[PDB]
Amino acid sequence: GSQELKSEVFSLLNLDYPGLEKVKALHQEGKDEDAAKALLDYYRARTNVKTPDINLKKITIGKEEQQWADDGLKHTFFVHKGYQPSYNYGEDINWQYWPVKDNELRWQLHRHKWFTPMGKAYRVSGDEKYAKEWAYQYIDWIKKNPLVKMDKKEYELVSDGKIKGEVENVRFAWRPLEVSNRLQDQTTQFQLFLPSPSFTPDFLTEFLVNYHKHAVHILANYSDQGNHLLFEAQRMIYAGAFFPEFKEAPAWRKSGIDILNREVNVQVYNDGGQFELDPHYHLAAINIFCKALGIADVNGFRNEFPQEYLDTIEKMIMFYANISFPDYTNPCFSDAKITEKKEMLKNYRAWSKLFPKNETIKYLATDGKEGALPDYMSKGFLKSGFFVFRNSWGMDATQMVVKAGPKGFWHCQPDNGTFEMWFNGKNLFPDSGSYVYAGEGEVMEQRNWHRQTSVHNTVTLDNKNLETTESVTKLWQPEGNIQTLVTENPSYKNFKHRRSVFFVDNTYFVIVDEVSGSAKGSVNLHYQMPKGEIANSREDMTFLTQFEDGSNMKLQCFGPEGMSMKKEPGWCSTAYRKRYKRMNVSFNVKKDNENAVRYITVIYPVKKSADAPKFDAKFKNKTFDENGLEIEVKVNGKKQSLKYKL
Ligand SMILES: [Mg+2]
Repeated sequence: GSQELKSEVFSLLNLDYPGLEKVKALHQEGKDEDAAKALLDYYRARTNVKTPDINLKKITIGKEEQQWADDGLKHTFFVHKGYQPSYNYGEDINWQYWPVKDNELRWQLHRHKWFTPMGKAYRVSGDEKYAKEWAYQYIDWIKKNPLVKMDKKEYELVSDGKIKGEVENVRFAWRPLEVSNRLQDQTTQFQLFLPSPSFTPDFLTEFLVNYHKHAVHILANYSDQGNHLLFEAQRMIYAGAFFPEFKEAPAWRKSGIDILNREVNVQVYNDGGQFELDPHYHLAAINIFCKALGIADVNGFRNEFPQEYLDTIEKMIMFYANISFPDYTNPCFSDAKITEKKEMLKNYRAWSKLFPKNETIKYLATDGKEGALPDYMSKGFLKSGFFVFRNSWGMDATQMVVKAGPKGFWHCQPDNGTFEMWFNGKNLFPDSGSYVYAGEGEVMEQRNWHRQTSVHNTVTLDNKNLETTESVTKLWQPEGNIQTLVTENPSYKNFKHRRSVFFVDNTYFVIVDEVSGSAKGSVNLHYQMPKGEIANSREDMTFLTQFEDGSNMKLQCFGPEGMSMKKEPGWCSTAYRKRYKRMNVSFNVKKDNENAVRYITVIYPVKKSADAPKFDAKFKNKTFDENGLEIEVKVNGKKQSLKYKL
């Protein structure tokens, strides 16, 4: 009962918009209150606008949100999981209540994390108490947290009371992060509370004036890049698409679009991969861009996005699908945890709705029933630095994903050349994982330990982390019987590590690791074994799988004279704070001169371990050559020569 008729709303509206003819007529007659009521009728009869954040047909609420709404009725407001139980902000709500001088505690109060739970409780229970108290608290927040603009010369000439508590409050109640969050969440609040008798026409005027204020404030205080900027632009598309009746709604959309389309070209390589080289942030970026494309798509603003934006998103999805395993799992490179098949099924459902004409993602969403598969098998991503060998897409495939690209950031680990192998149902070479964030600290030694190069499947010098992560793709052959990847990295000073990976007969792999340069030290070819019972053999340098028949493997390393094996303890992390022990084997060679140190490791996946072949392998050239390589292996006696020219 505190809301007013904010007549200025009619200057914010495009009254020539289809459906507001009665609003325009009544406004031109001076009957602004009847025009407000007519506007409410318009929104209550409008059906061509929606959001993917909520489905009014099936509105549910959990016990957590239920407690948040019921507490919110008592003016007990949930703001922060670190501040439990939630504070009570008084009957006369003091939005400046600050018992612990923590700016997060005060910032996150203006999130209104309990507003939408009150809407959900209102719809599921039908109890008007939630709507009455929500409308009251909404008007209350408007009247107690104004958006004022003053400078030092103006601020010094202030009264002597709540004027400077409000000016000081602007930095807490109107930080662009919470302003954008409210821009998105208040569309949900709008859908939830609109049919209520508390949603009066003049409350609608207050609502639209306040929302417009948020939009124009974000438009003048865009963030300093980071995902804060992506979310701000996305939510400006939310504001422009859910309330297209505003005169500035197109400008709010274009802006957001113009920002997002500008940043996808900054952080996504042309081959599809996102520039963090982390599967988790690739997926998260896909969802951030797809959420904006989504709320613009359902309301008929899909074509306001440039075509290159759509095709870039498509390339990102195809990237994640290519680096993923047939069980929909992702490799644990960088700081990525494992995503299982259910969540990815949901993702492919949404993106499949956004890209209907794309047959491959239509297949991955349908889980096989409908759609089609790509016309290729092994796929290369030479700009991102990810290379996928595969002989199948189904649950019987042999797949290897090799990570060897340019420098990343503080999420990319020094693991250039490492890989993950997935065979017939199980990942046989899992990454060491991330285990903990950053995140300091306890927890710090574990972080730096998992970030080590010596805990991956690559080459180290003195078991030290790589001084340079700048892989160069020398060769990529994805088709035919002999598929091969040649990549090299200047890992240390006077240290050129070249790795060649050969997918042979769509069955087995041969990894040739040639280290050249003037650097002298202990060269360590590391391999991170899976967890379980594994047959050691230090005399012939062999490891043979003793697992349940389904995913077995036999690996043998052929090195120079004097090569030694070291079975060290190591770890594998699949989930946050979750981890298990496995064996970290290192094939070490003392490089005391300038001659190259060369290895030929054969990896043969097999169902029954007793069927694992014995092998032979030898180099053909005298030493390391820059422009070519010839080796020869033997499978149970049958010869097979590998060679290429650069
Ligand atoms: Mg790792």
